[PDB]
Amino acid sequence: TERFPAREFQRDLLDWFARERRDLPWRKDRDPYKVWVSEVMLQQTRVETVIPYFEQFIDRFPTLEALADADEDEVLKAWEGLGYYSRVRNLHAAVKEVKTRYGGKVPDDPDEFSRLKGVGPYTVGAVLSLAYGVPEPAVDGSVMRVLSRLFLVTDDIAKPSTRKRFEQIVREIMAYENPGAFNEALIELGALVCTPRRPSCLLCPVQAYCQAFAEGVAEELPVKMKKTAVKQVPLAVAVLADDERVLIRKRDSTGLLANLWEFPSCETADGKEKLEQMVGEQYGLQVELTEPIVSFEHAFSHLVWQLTVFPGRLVHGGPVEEPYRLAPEDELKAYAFPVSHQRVWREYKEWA
DNA sequence: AAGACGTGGAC
DNA sequence: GTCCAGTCT
Ligand code: SF4
Ligand SMILES: [Ca+2]
Repeated sequence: TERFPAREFQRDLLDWFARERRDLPWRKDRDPYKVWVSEVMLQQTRVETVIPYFEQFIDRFPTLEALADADEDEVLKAWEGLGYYSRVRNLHAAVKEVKTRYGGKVPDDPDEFSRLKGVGPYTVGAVLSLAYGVPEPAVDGSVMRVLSRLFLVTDDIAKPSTRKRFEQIVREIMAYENPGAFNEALIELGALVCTPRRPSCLLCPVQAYCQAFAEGVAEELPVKMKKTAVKQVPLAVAVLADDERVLIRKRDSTGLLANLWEFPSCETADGKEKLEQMVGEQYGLQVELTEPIVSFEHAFSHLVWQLTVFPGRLVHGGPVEEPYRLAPEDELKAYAFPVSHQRVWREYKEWA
């Protein structure tokens, strides 16, 4: 970027930003903890989705120390529905490490902050630039689009060599007087103006510096790979009631939807049979199912569940063995369920 | 490294 | 219906 009028670019970008910057809950102050939380929540999740989750989370866990001391169950429930749930296990671990190793002070050194679980190259830039003024780039998906257009970067943005290129662009053009403002403005541009399709280039404060605008190829950029097809996964789910409460179980601490509660379920096309062999395997449990009541798909980034719900009734001769639990209906909202199984419940509840 | 890892705003 | 808003190791 040797012929790039960085100072004029910065002026124009940061004058636009002060006029148009959205009033968002995590912009109300620059507390390193609250900034960090918002930036974890914001990973692969849109601002408007995050807003109510951030507000509730901080009401519940208002300080790094208050989060570090909380039970893992209450932390997970606070994330219920947001997706990519290891973010919150990682953040939880990271705040405990900050509390013990760093005295409850978020490290302002990039290497030390990035060593915390959950903190990748985007989060280290976003948190340190915003809370501490550190001039680290905060290159997210939208920034990569903006910079690919401004500087006509025609390389696949998934490559490390492209990422290094974007990081180098940002270091050359950044306003070291206000790196947090500069980083937020590039993101904000990508969100309200330089959008994936039909960018509002005529409304764009940096149109004069944009090579893709000049050559007329904004919409061919950035260069990404088409997403491959994802495995579809037949999943039989059983909603069982003893009417004396409903049978649920907690998932594994590892892997998909770890530590979330679910209705008993089995992968397969004889769902009625496969589920009966499973539930009976448990201690003192006897079950008989009903005809299915609904079938629906639930998508993940890497696979797609094809859920088939089966209602049924239970008969326990005593305690229900871990990992299983009996829960009165009234008490289900207390547990953390994936969205797929939240739907399972709503479909079974209206089915009556 | 590749692939695992959730969900829905915005259109 | 399709895109796309990051980190693990
Ligand atoms: S002129 Fe258009 S393509 Fe270039 S930065 Fe602005 S909105 Fe994006
Ligand atoms: Ca890191």
